[PDB]
Amino acid sequence: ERPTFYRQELNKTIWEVPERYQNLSPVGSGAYGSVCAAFDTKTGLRVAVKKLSRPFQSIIHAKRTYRELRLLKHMKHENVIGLLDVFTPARSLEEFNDVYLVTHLMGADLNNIVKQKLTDDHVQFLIYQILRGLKYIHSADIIHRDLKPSNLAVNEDCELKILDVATRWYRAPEIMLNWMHYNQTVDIWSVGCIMAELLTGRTLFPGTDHIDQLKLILRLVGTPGAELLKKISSESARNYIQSLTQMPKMNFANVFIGANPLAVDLLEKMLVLDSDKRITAAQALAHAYFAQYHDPDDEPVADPYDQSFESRDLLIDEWKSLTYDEVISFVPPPLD
Ligand SMILES: Nc1ccc2c(NCCc3ccccc3)nc(-c3ccccc3)nc2c1
Ligand SMILES: Nc1ccc2c(NCCc3ccccc3)nc(-c3ccccc3)nc2c1
Repeated sequence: ERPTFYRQELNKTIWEVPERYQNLSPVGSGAYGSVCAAFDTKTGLRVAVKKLSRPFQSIIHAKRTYRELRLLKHMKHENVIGLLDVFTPARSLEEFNDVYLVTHLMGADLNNIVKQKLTDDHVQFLIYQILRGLKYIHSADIIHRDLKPSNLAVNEDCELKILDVATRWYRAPEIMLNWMHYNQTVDIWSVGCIMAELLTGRTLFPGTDHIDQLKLILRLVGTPGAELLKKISSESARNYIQSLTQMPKMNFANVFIGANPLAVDLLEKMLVLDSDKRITAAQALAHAYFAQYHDPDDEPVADPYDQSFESRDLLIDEWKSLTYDEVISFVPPPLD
């Protein structure tokens, strides 16, 4: 049962979509693709339809498209963005050019509430959901790597989704230092930064560049111990650190003053410089700060995610075809 498509131009771009999606309203664009709000006549839900910009321009782009399609197809959890549909107007591989992704429409992102400073209880729920999302994603051996308020969608219900304001502000220091072997807890660092911003109303580490980013972080967290330097493989990294003016750790209680002690303690456990000691998503969920939300029965892990393709050097048409297969094999999620 192949659907019937109709065309239309919105802001310099042709959209060919299945009749099922109606009233396409442009709501944004970037170099990755553009998005319209739509009414899905099949489910009666408001959706976002994304049209990938230039999906198969180069090997880099084609391998990006396939990766985006693969991640979205895998995500099946209430606190992570998922895929209601994916389609193409093409009737065969040979004419396959365009990729459209469909997803629930979301009310606003986390800035559209940040810019205002939330009550403690809202902070609990918001950060709860992010961690609950993170546990899932991390369980699948996937790292977000770019968590920040603009990548978090929030309803008027305060229901939060992790989606696919400078990035650098929320980057774990070991990414700033260019470490190749960072773990999942780079996301926990970002959660820490986002959490601190919801409590105080202010960006914790609003650095002008990477050097400055490091200066501000170290001002709160202190210069590394014996034990941390003991574990840096990189000679220049190691000497930069020693090079710098030894900052002592701040007492977080003296920084986020007025904030909930249980909040200050989770921040302590999230914003540790040494990512080996940093609290994990699973562990953070069981922290008492989320006493009123935590439920180990209702914090599911994910199916394993096959990442073997990342190591594959293939041709554009090959990525193109693999993508084509992922388009075809999509099974829509079971309805409301
Ligand atoms: N970091 C972001 C920021 C904004 C985005 C955006 N914006 C449209 C409004 C919307 C916001 C939140 C949820 C749905 C819609 N749409 C999409 C998207 C759409 C369809 C398929 C895959 C991805 N991703 C976004 C990722
Ligand atoms: N077990 C670990 C644990 C943490 C690590 C870490 N994280 C802190 C980075 C940092 C510390 C102090 C000030 C700014 C940033 N960085 C590095 C590292 C960095 C660069 C090149 C090679 C390796 N290795 C780590 C090995």
